[PDB]
Amino acid sequence: IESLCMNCYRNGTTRLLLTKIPFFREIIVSSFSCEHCGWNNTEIQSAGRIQDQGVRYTLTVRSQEDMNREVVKTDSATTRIPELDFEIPAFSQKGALTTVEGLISRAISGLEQDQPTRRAVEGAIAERIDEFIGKLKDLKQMASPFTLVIDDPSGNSFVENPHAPQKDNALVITYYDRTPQQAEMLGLEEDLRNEVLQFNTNCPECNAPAQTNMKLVQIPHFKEVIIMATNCENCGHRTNEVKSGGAVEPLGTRITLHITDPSDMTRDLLKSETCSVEIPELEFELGMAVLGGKFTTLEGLLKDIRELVTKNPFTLGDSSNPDQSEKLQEFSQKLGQIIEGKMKAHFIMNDPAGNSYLQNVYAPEDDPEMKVERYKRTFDQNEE
Ligand SMILES: [Zn+2]
Ligand SMILES: [Zn+2]
Repeated sequence: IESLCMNCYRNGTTRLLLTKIPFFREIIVSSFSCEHCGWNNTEIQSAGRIQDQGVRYTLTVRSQEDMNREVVKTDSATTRIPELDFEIPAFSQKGALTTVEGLISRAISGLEQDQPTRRAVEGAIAERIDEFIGKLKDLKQMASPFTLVIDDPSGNSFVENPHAPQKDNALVITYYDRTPQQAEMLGLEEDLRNEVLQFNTNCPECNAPAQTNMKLVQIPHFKEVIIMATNCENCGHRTNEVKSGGAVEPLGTRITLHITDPSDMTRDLLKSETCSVEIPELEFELGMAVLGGKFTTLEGLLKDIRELVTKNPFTLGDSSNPDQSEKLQEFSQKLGQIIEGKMKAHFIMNDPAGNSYLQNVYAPEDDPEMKVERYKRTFDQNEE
């Protein structure tokens, strides 16, 4: 973007850095620089996505000057030319910067480009389209004025006033309060969540410095947890552990997901160090401390499981060749099929401590294919 330098009055360069913020707002950073005199400046502006009021531009077109007017037309805007009973309804076209004449030329092209086909296969309809196209083309000869109406409930559409600071009598601009219909059509204060804050802290056994990574995880659809990942350099002590940070003493949780859709792959997923994972169709269960303490996705976990199991074969307790296991090859094939979306299976996460999460893509509503059972674990066979 070429912009005037206020320090030397040459043209320099403006870079625009845009940031989305919650609740239909945007920050625009305009960073100016001039290579010639070295001057530089930055302005930070905050903008709403939606204006307070809808806008309606009613332009009487009389001259080439009017035809040359720049037009910004948002996707939510309706366009009409009432003298031709013509309408481009909202959401027919994507947002665009054009001109008044450009608008009309694009409409002509939209009708005209397929007329060779239409004239061949639908003669009578094509004849009436040809007749309308001629009416649009006639507007460019400008023997009579016509009206262009652009009505946008978002308020973001724009029609240029080519008469500079002077008045623009040919263009009547009205503003209106949106109906609830208009508001809903547009998808109508702060979101200060901190989903993850991460820091190194002491070794929980040896008090060595900065040996444990601690992640405070505070997502909306799940209780606060702290993930601790140790890997000691001074003592060798290694552990991954998820702990509940809130008041609720967690019960056991058994989550059963029926995997029915490739979309299931992107479900978010925390597995704790006490969470067993089972895929009953594949006769497979993972140890509780395995491949977890990790915030991942279902696809991420399944691919990890595929690597662990099928890419690290061994034999313990017999003389069989670990690289020739029928059941391992069967497992690899079927897991691949689940990952690719070509096979349905149940995925069960069972955590007696309730420190594990699987995204419910229907939240806060129930997922028909996901069942969560809660239970109390009173007995530990390893000694409690
Ligand atoms: Zn300059
Ligand atoms: Zn240590």
